[PDB]
Amino acid sequence: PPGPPGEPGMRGLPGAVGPPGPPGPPG
Amino acid sequence: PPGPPGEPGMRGLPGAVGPPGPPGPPG
Amino acid sequence: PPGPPGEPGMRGLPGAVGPPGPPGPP
Repeated sequence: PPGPPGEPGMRGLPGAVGPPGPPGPPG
Repeated sequence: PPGPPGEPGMRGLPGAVGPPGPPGPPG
Repeated sequence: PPGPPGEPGMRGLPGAVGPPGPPGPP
């Protein structure tokens, strides 16, 4: 008889930090 | 016979929110 | 024998864009 299913895969790597925000409002 | 492949892993965790933007344009 | 491990998940979503900067100078 075939063996049991393999272990579930590894969780993926964490996502990249977001881009910096836009410039602020004018002075 | 080796068993069926394991299930795919979970997608990774989302990235952190990005840093704040630069100061706005001068008056 | 146990089957092969599953494939890894893909990379997580990129983070959201950061907040607006501070108001500009006088």
